[PDB]
Amino acid sequence: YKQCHKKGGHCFPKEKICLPPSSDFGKMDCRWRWKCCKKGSG
Repeated sequence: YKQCHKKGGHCFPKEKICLPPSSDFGKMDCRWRWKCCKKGSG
């Protein structure tokens, strides 16, 4: 989980859709299918 948490990325499912974008990058170091955004959307 390190690289994820580096970008503040908590680890979230693609289905969650973190918006607004940029902070949700794509994937760092999550499960191969999940994504990450900086800890902050809702």
